[PDB]
Amino acid sequence: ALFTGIIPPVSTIFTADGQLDKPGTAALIDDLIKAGVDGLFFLGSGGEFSQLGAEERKAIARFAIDHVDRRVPVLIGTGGTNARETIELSQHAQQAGADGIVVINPYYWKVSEANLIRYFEQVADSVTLPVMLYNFPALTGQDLTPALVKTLADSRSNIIGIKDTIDSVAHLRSMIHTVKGAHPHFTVLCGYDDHLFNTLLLGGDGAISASGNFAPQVSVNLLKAWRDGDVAKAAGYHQTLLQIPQMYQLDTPFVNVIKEAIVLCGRPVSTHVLPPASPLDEPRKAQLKTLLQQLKLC
Amino acid sequence: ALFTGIIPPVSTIFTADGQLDKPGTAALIDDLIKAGVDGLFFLGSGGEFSQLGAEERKAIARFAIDHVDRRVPVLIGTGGTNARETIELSQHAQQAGADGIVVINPYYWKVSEANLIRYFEQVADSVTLPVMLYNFPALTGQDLTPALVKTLADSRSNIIGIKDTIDSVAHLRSMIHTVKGAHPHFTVLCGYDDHLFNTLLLGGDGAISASGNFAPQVSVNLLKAWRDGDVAKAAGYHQTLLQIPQMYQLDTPFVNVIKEAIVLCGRPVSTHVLPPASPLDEPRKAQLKTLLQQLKLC
Amino acid sequence: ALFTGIIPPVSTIFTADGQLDKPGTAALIDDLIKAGVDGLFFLGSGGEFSQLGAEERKAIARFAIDHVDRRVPVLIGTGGTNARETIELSQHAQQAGADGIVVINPYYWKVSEANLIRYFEQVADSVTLPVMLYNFPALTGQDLTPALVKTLADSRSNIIGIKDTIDSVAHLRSMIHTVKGAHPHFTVLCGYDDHLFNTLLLGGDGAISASGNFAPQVSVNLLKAWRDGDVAKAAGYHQTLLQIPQMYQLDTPFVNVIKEAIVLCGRPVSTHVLPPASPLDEPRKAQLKTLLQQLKLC
Amino acid sequence: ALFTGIIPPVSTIFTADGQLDKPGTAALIDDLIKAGVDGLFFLGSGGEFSQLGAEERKAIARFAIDHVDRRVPVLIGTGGTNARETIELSQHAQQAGADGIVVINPYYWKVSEANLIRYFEQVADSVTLPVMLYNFPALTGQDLTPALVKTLADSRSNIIGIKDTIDSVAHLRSMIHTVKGAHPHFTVLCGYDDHLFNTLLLGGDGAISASGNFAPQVSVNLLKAWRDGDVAKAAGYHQTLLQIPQMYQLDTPFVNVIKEAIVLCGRPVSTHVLPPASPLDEPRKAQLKTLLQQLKLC
Repeated sequence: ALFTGIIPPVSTIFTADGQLDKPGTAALIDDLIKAGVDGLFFLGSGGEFSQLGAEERKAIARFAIDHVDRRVPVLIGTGGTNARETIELSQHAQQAGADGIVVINPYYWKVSEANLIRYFEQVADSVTLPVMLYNFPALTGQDLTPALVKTLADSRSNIIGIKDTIDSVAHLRSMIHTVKGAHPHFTVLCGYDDHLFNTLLLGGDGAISASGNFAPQVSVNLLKAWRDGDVAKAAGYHQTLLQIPQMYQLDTPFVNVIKEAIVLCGRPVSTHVLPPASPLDEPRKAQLKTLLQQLKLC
Repeated sequence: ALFTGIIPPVSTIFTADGQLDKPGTAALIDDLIKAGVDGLFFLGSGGEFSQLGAEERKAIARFAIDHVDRRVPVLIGTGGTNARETIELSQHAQQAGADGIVVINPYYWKVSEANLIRYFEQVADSVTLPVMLYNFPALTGQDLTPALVKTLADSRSNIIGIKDTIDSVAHLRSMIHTVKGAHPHFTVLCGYDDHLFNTLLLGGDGAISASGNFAPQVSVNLLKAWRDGDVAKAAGYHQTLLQIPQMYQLDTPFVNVIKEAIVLCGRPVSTHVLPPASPLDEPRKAQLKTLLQQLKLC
Repeated sequence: ALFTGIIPPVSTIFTADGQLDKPGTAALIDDLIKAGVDGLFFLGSGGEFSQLGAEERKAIARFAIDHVDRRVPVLIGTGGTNARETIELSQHAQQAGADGIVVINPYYWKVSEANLIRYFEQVADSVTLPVMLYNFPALTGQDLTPALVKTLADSRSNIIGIKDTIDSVAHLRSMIHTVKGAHPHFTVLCGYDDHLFNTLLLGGDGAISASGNFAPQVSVNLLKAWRDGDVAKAAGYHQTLLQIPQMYQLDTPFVNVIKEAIVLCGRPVSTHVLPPASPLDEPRKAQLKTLLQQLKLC
Repeated sequence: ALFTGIIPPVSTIFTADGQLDKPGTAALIDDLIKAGVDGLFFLGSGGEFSQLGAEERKAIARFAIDHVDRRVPVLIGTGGTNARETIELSQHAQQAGADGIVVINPYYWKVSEANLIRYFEQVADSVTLPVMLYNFPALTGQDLTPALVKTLADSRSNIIGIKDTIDSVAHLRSMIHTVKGAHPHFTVLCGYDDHLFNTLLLGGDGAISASGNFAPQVSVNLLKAWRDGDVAKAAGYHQTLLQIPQMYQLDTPFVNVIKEAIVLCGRPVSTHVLPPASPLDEPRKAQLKTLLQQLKLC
């Protein structure tokens, strides 16, 4: 089973003119590795993959992979709407030394099933890396159903997991039963902080979630506690993760909220975000603060 | 805080010709009281309130109240689309000795907000009983938003709780913060089994959920365990409740599934259901069995 | 082909104390028959069927049928959530002398396909009257798909039409091709005023729509014009019907709006409506007026 | 009033190796200009804008503008998910000699209203060209509401119109009343073929729709007929446009369908499409054929 445990969708730190902030992004990466995370996921939703051009994503992936220097497994998110671009980026990910790619379904056209299976097969056939599907229906307008994920895992041996980004116990549970029942080492990670504990208890594999950026100790210690069999301690950490997603309500996109939380939790990085995200206002920054304080995270 | 803890939406046992089965529905009630539940909810969704005429619901409520004989608090579900009928049934609930009513938003027309607030105020003003709101958007097509529930609790002192029926941690959490933050003794119960533990850990009040019919020990012991501070034991029970809602996938309406589960778990009652529900087929009955067995419930 | 042409969903006139207003409802009926409509539909959505108890609907149907006295075909809307009640009401419609029933899909539980087909078959088998399906997905949360309507017409020879209530050319066109291609004399009526002309031009059969209450001349003359081959004149009337549905935005439910429009267009009836509908306020009454005036309808 | 009448979203012809087909795309353009259209819209949805990288869209826009050589007004679709890319592409559109841009709302993140207004203002401020909004909620997951389109037209003098892509008379009518009532020369075009006639009769301005590629005579003649006051002739053409959108059901994306229809209607171009669209199969190609034949278009 590949890419299990706590794997944060790392934020891409930018300068004020919108270029990659190498020192900042590097410090972030080093904090998270130091925190004990089980991998790193660059150019996810929170990574602002969809506000970036192709060449920029290449640059960011290459840098990110380099700085990690194989200390933990790296995942590059290579998806989008342009299928050829997905292949290009996916192969580049491979050449640049990534351990795997994370591919979302195309999100402008909601593609026929035949075409969706065709698309995921083509991108899977373009690399020899393990490939993680990415479901996020709230944003895509098209759900990767458990049945269809099972069709994809049945078709290609390199389709070996999924980040399931949905506030739904039923989708997580059904994903686990349908897909892991057919493919026991196929990996199921939830996309939201408040579903980690549940995902574990359902027979799933972990979380890729935003709180990994500014508070990875909480998810890392939950996982460690669960693995040591100490469920009580694990549910205690869970109690914090249940509360954390209130902050994501402060803006849309909440990519700015995450960065501001990194700062407030002790890592001073530029919080610049790419449009059409925008700087979080001081009132809401302050409201974010009281929240992090309330939960004993700063 | 009224109507906290484990309060099952009790199944209405029917004869083959569709009349109330007094011996069966009585035995069911007695099992649940014996199991240690904290109240009983008749004529909920699972109670088949919406396949029943007015006079039948009256008869069922009266019988149900009488059999309970004040051993636990009783809630009568009195809602529907016909507002006058809701008042009638709500007052009758009162005369018949109910401890409270449970009122869903009208579910054919999606009511303007002005009318929805007006409707709930008029029903609340028709009784001196405590009143529970009932959110179930999947079926109603209109969500009782935390903000709006807070407007209702602000308006009427007898609107003192909610059964929130949705597979969503965000709605439960937002419901607790918005409404309980403004009204600390306002009751928040979840409508699904897999959300009980989470509901508790979020500062909510319990569950009204189907598994209370055929497996109330699980929810009752979870609650007891959590109240005694033993979180580990409580999460263990939670592990079973995470799995239970698979069975509700076997039919729609799954009212039949619940009854069949009552039987399989040791209480031999007629499983007749009112159309347009229908008898569960033997294959799926058998699939329900293996599931209950897998989970150590029969 | 049964129930073609202009068939209004007639408003049920109530007194200020909420009783059937026999003089008013009778005058309304007589105006419409005099306007040249092709039938009458009582206890539709606009008829307030879902705010009424069973016995009241019987009383209203019986009265309505009796007053019409076979001058035009009468349709009784007998649907709801309670299947047994649907049969009861449907048979009563028959005994009372109705020419057909109009049956919507159950709208609380969104019923499995197997159960939905089973339900419509059972109701169709309970009478010898022609049966009109009623699709209104915005309110039901479950669409009667063309394919499924074709399965129902294929199963029962007395399922002979549909009122399709949806703002969509695609659903209307798809309904016509799938169902009428298989069953040429199967009737397709649209539920909205602005789709009548289109429904005709697509090879459909007419309209059941609210404007038939207060402005049936417009739809009746459109139909007449189209039947005489004078498309220009028919599109002229269409121009008015395109504008009319603005008024339905004034309240929800807009059953009040329709009644107020009946008055303003020259028929002085009580505009009382059953909760949770409410009296339209004077401002909006006035806005309704300017609208009817600007369109040359009062 | 800018960009009124029939303005096709032109297909981008690609070679078999996926490069811009200059001869084919040029012949297409010349057929449409010859057909009497009122403008041309490159890199729309049908233009495959979202399967293309930035540099390719520039190349296509430049070529398209140059070939048109000011014979009709040209619109370049410059939108997407990357805001900076939208500005870049928008300015380039300007330098390259475009008469206007067409900008859709960002369609991955569904952006807060504040950020959406901010985004459209920023892209509008990056050019001096007239700017056409593009609503397509089925694909975007976020509707450009009439109210909001009115807030945008109120804010920026160069936001002067909209292509409204939705199967809904209400949205079109509400768009016209809200926005044109405030801004009489603000242009409202519908995105679907079957809504053109209605859009005209509602006081709107025309259509940008796929049938303009392979059958522009129909829309052009409808417009001409309506403008000459001959409504009958105009509704006749409308009858064909009502039927045409059946073909778009043959695939998703239906970009392939449109190209195949161009061929079948007499213009032999490469029908290659960019993934994740794929070649239409022969059966469906043949079904497309019978359809075009049925309607007297080949």
